Amino acid sequence: MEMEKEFEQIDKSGSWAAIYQDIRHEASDFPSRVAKLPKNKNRNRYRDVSPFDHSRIKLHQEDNDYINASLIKMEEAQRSYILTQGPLPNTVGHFWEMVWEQKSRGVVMLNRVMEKGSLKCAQYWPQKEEKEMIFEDTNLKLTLISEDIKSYYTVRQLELENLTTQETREILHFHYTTWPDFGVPESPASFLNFLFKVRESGSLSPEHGPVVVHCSAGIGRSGTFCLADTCLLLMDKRKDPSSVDIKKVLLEMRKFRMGLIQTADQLRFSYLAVIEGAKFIM
Ligand SMILES: N#Cc1ccc(Cn2cccn2)cc1
Repeated sequence: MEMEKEFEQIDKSGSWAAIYQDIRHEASDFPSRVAKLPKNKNRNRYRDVSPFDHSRIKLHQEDNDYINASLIKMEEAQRSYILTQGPLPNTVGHFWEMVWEQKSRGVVMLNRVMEKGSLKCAQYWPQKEEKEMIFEDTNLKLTLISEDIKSYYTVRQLELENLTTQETREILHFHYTTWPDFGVPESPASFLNFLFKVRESGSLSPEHGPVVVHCSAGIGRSGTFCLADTCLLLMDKRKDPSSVDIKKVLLEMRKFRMGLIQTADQLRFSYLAVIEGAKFIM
């Protein structure tokens, strides 16, 4: 079926939970043996969220190459994304090592450091120009260059230096700051505006490594971001945009990382975002 009318048909029939459970039943199951080794217990935020072995990002280190991060490679859309968990106190150095080694231009953050009165990820970037951060385990230095605070999101320019080679790079930090503590946003308008700002920066383009995107677990909000981007790109590329099937795209992405889209409310919100976004594109 088309999307917008499939949408009204699920709303009128109140079957979002049943649609979402079908997706969960059909989703791929692949091994995640490296993630479950005992030496990696403090590298995982949640015991039930792990990268598959076949698509995990490897650090270029011979001691321990493990990080909770996956490469999502979308062949028809010609887009790649790295989805990862919010960094932990003992993985902030690994996180920036990955950004460096994978040649990423942008980092997309979809959570606040504290939500619901608890810490959802480490404070992994510097907050003042004159107070830079040094990650001694991976030999990197990170400096805040500039910051632009808007009503729904903040963009920061960062300088990452490889202290071993003295090479430097500019990284863009796109921080969506207004996703609610409970539920999903009422309108997709600010989320779509944010996605277009990431796109306009070049961070999603083939002349760079894959964008790094995260929330707390790296599957819920993060899944919504890449599902909406990929669906809109396919609607631009194909002769028949109404052939784009959001459930099929989601199942394809779940071949590369488990659990993408965590609730039926996130699924409905993803439909809403693609539907509204397709009107603005033209
Ligand atoms: N000055 C400067 C500078 C250098 C590099 C980058 C990003 N990049 C990753 C791999 C090659 N380039 C961004 C700014």
